[PDB]
Amino acid sequence: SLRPKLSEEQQRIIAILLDAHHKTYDPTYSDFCQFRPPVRVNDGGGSVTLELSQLSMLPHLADLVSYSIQKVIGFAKMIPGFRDLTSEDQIVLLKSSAIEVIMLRSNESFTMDDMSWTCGNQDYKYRVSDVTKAGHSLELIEPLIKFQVGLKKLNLHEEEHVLLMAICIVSPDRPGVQDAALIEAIQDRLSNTLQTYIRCRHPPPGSHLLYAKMIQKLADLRSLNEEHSKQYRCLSFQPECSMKLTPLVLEVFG
Ligand SMILES: C=C1/C(=C\C=C2/CCC[C@]3(C)[C@@H]([C@H](C)c4ccc(C(C)(C)O)o4)CC[C@@H]23)C[C@@H](O)C[C@@H]1O
Repeated sequence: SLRPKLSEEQQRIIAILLDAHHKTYDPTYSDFCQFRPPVRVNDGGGSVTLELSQLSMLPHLADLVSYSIQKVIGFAKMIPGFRDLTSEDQIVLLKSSAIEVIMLRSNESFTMDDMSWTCGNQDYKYRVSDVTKAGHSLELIEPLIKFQVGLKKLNLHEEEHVLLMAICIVSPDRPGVQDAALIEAIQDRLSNTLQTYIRCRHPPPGSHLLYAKMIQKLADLRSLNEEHSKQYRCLSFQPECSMKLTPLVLEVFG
């Protein structure tokens, strides 16, 4: 069972992606006080009527997601080969993957301590009850939490985490892509880097079938993407919803 060494180029790709992530993911969440403030209405009963009437957490979470899409755009532009694509394909890939990369990158704030995304004091701790206060339902939230725990338990090296985000973005099977072959060539270069990295740098037993497990998470993300889109559609029917979102969020999901 051969373990070819990482090529000079593969090492450079990993370094570039690590740098890109470090430049676009602030692990202190220090910008979050700039978003519209979180508001949490009394909704212990999980009333859909109340949740939609108030959408109390939506301005804050929409601002968080919008900010994150901006960061993902920056990250993607640093992926080796991404700028070889036409502008048209670049935008198709970004719009189609945005929610998935947000779900992946959020794993860094997710904690199994209490099953929350913890981004600071209580104000910026996001629980399932906060997501329902933004107008989403359990059909999305429950599998989202299951996804976060499963990803956590893979214990990815940061190298593997950034590669997975890059592979997710540069996917040739997204609707509307023009040069699928070029996209696939870029993705293959990243996939080969990841497979090679795992085999020579990830110790047992966590390395066992790890590449296959990571590829399965990409398939899981497709499912969550589809469910999020259905739910965003519903959310959009609420009068005055657009003011609680942002122009970038409206474009990406509308
Ligand atoms: C973003 C990041 C973070 C959390 C992501 C969360 C927690 C709150 C609920 C969110 C935002 C989920 C929620 C279902 C969601 C995603 C997009 C939307 C809207 C409200 C736009 O429909 O709602 C998806 C990702 C979830 C915090 C930090 O890790 C940065 C990361 O980019």
